[PDB]
Amino acid sequence: YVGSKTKEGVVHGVATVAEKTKEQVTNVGGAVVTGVTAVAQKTVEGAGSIAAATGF
Amino acid sequence: YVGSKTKEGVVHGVATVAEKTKEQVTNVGGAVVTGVTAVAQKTVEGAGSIAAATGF
Amino acid sequence: YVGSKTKEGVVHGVATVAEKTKEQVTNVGGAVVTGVTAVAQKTVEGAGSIAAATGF
Amino acid sequence: YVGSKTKEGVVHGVATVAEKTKEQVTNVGGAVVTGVTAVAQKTVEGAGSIAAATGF
Amino acid sequence: YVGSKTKEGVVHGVATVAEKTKEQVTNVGGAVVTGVTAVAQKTVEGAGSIAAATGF
Amino acid sequence: YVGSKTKEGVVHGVATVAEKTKEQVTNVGGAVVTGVTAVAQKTVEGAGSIAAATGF
Amino acid sequence: YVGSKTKEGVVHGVATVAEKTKEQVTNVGGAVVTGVTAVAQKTVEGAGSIAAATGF
Amino acid sequence: YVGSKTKEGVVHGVATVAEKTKEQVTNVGGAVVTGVTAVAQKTVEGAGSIAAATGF
Amino acid sequence: YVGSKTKEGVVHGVATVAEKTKEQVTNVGGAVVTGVTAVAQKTVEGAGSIAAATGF
Amino acid sequence: YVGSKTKEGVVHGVATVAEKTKEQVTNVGGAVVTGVTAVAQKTVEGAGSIAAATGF
Repeated sequence: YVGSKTKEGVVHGVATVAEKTKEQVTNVGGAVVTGVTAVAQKTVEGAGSIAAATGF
Repeated sequence: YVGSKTKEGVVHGVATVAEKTKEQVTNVGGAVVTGVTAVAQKTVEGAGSIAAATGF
Repeated sequence: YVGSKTKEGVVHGVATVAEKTKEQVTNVGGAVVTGVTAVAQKTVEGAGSIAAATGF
Repeated sequence: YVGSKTKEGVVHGVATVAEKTKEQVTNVGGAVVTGVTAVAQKTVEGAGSIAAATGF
Repeated sequence: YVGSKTKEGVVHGVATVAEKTKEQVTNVGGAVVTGVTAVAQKTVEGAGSIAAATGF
Repeated sequence: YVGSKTKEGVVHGVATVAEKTKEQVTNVGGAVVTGVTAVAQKTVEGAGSIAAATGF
Repeated sequence: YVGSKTKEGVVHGVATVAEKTKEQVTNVGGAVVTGVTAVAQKTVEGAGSIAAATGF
Repeated sequence: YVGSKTKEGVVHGVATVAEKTKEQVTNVGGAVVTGVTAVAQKTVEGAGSIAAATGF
Repeated sequence: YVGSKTKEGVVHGVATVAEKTKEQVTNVGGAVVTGVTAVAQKTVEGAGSIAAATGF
Repeated sequence: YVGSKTKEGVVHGVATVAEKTKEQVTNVGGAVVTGVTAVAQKTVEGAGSIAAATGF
């Protein structure tokens, strides 16, 4: 048995309610990331980024 | 048994309710990412990005 | 047994309700990504991107 | 047994309701991606992109 | 047994209801992708893109 | 204007997916009702029943 | 204006996904009601029953 | 203006996902009601019952 | 203006995910009600019951 | 203005996730009510009961 029955990068059983009035975004020459939910990633090699923002 | 029965990059059982009035976005010369939900990725090699924004 | 019975990059059992009035987007010289839901990817080699925006 | 019975890049059991009044998009010299749902991809080699937007 | 009984790039059991009044798109010199649903792809070699928009 | 422009007993915009393996029913001396979907009724006078089961 | 523009007994915008393996029912001398979905009724006079079961 | 523009007994914007393995029911001399979803009723006069079970 | 623009007995914007293995019911000489969701009723006169069970 | 713009017996914006293994019910000569969710009722006259169980 090697690397077996493992759970990795798993999201389960999440319930979300959002109520908003007049949500707004306004970006000039910029990076904006908003609202990421319930995201799971596994990367055997290399670099993994969730919700990452870089300007210029 | 090698690498067997593993669960990796899995999202399950997520319930979402969103109520909004007048949601708006406005981008000039910019990268905007919004609303990602329930996304799962696995990458054996290389780099995996979820909801990542770069300007210019 | 090698690499068998594994679940990878899988999304299941997601229920979403969205109510909006006057949703708007307005982009000049820009990349906008919005509303991604329930997306799963696996990449044996190379780089996999979900909901990723680059300007210029 | 090698690489057998595996589930990879699979999306199942997703129910979505969307109600909108006056949804709008307006793009000049720009890339906009909106509304991706229930999309699954596997790539043995090379790079796979879901909902990815590049300007210019 | 090699590469047998595997499920890859599969989407199943998705139910969608959309109600909209006055949906609009307006693009000048731009790429817009909207409304992709229930799409599955597998690529043994090369790069596979779902819902990807590039301007100019 | 009396009783005008009213909407009553109306069902609209419903999408259903059902997947089953080996569904079964077995009734002796009994009433069974199963699977009613998308049914609308209006009755000006008298009693209206949807999916109602009585034994003996 | 009397009783005008009213909405009564209306169901709209419902999306349902059901996955089952080996669903079963077994009734002796009994009333069973199962699976009612998306049903709307209005009754000006008298009694209206949805999904109601009586034995003997 | 009397009784106008009212909304009564209305269900809207509901999304449901159910996953089950081996669901079962077994009734002897009994009333069972199960699974009612998204049901709306209005009754000007008399008594209205949703999902109501009586034995004998 | 009398009784106008009122909202009564209305359910909206509800998202539900259920995962079960081996759900079971077993009733002898009894009334069982299970799983009611998203049900709305209005009754001008008389008595209205949702999910109500009486034995014998 | 009398009885106008009132909201009464209204349920909105509820998101629920349930995960269960081996849920069971077993009733002899009894009334059981289980799982009521998101139910709204208004009754101008008479008595309204939600999720109410009486034996014998």
